[PDB]
Amino acid sequence: HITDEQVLMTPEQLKAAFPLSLQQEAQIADSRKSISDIIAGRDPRLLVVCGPCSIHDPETALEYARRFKALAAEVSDSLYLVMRVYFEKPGWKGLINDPHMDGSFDVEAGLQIARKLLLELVNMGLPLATEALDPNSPQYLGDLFSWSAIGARTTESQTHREMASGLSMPVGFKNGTDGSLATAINAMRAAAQPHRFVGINQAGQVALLQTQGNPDGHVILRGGKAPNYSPADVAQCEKEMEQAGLRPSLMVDCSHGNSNKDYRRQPAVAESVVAQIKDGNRSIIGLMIESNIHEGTDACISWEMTDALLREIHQDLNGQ
Amino acid sequence: HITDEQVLMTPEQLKAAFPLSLQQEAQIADSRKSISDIIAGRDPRLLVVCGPCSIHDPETALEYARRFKALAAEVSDSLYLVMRVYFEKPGWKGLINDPHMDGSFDVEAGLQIARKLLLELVNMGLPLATEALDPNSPQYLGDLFSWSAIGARTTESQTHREMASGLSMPVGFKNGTDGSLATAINAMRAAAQPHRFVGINQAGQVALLQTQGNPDGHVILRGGKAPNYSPADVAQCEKEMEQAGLRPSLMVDCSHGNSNKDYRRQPAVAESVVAQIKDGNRSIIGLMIESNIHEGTDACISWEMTDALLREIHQDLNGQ
Repeated sequence: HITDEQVLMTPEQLKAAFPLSLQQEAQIADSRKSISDIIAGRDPRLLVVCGPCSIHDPETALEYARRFKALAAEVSDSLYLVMRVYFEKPGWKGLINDPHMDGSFDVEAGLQIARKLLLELVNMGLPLATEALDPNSPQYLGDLFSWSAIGARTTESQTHREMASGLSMPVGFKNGTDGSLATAINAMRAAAQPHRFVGINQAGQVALLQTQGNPDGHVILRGGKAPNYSPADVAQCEKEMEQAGLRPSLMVDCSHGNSNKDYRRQPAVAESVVAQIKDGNRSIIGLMIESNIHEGTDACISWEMTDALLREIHQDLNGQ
Repeated sequence: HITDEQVLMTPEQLKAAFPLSLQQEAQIADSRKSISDIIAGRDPRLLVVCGPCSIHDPETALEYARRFKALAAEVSDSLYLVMRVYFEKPGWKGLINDPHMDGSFDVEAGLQIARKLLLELVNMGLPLATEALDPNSPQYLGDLFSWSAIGARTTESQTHREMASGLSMPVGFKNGTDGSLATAINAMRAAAQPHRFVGINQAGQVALLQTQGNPDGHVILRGGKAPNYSPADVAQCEKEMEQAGLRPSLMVDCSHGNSNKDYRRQPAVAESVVAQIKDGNRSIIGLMIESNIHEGTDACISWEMTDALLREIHQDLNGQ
């Protein structure tokens, strides 16, 4: 049986408690537009989604964000840095479903703390990236992010392509865990179309939502059974995107698939992408980097390696 | 008559005895580029030249540098911290012309001790600032600094505008002791132009030096008979810079002129500058702060006040 039934704080109440200013909303809109122009090929800068493997402390996230902002101010001519703020990953639930780390599962406090942290990060003038797992979480925090990613077992799910068609931000779809590009391509094509699904409204009520569709989409080359960052795999992805009637636009993830979840191989992947760009590649739009304060249960690279790698990429991409 | 005639150690010999590594030279080049981008308006961070009133002990300088580096790592998102290492000021001569404090005037030992200290400071990853009084001293230590200032009775001197056109670092020109902005503006305009003067070569020989000119210039609002940090004085400086065909780019010195050489008024000047930035000021590029370990024959602020003031500026500049 069900014993207690206590209403959760609605997205309206949450956004009223922790509100965006008009300036911050304009900044988020500008960053969304810039990322979408990068994806579309109208902006020469390379998109770089980089950040912690997962966020489980606001103070660690703020220190990483200060270092990240200081670095972005120095590589802003060639690279466009976006910080991924990943709370819940697909034990402990990750600061939103359990902010007290004691199984209490205080979801109201978790939502408030996450929104406060994201508001502080946006106030620093930092575009944010996320990976939507809960289809209803973009109703609570989606107004704070400038870029979203759709996952492996999440891409083929139709609920998530509908939610992606409902999102307001540029969006990258990851290929299949078996390396299937067709799933990502089809999710990208379907997210560009209007959709009608069952979600929640801003009053926290179950509702029927209608979506125009998301025209700002791209593929995330994540690697499956084998890495797919080589020029041959990139050309095959371009071929499949052209056959599907889409403009070749892909982001290479230096993380889990293309490095076998090993930290030492991420800079090599980034350097291969840079070399491909030097040889005239036109489809590679961005990179994805998992990087925490220290090296080392995901294998995220150290901050010293992140600084060195982004400096090398910035220094090598000058001619273009 | 002249009795003895002993050759001084040349810049080549001094740099060979205390050399920069390639990595440290690249670090100095990166910091010079970052400071110049801040001055030009391409970098959003605020330049902050801060440090001891004058250096007369390597150990004190190293302790201050450790604290300054620790603090810079925490305010790096909004502020760019540059440590002024001032040896000789315009009795005792200041550790270069008299490192033994006994009138022996061992200039070789002074140059070597200064270079060793500056090399240790650079090794800590700290950009250094200086004020060139001797026109030939930049030939011995100039490779170690990222920013230079040109002084009051030094600005109108043509030898120093030539030497500034010869410097490799970003440069700030102080207004006249009578508050004259025209002197600083004209020195800045002239230092941007090539020049041919008499100086010394790396072999310590008198030579004719030709200089491309220094395009990284800005005005230092130092205050004259009255302080000139108020929004009205800032607007007047912007007006005189625009009339001279220059982009308005100025640094506000919280020290001698704008505080009447009183330590208690520096944070108030800094807070006025922050308030001006909040009201939409676009010309103010940085601050200058004289701060030693303890309070109190220049009136430099204590390190506790320096920490508090930089933290307040960092916390107030967040929105931008």
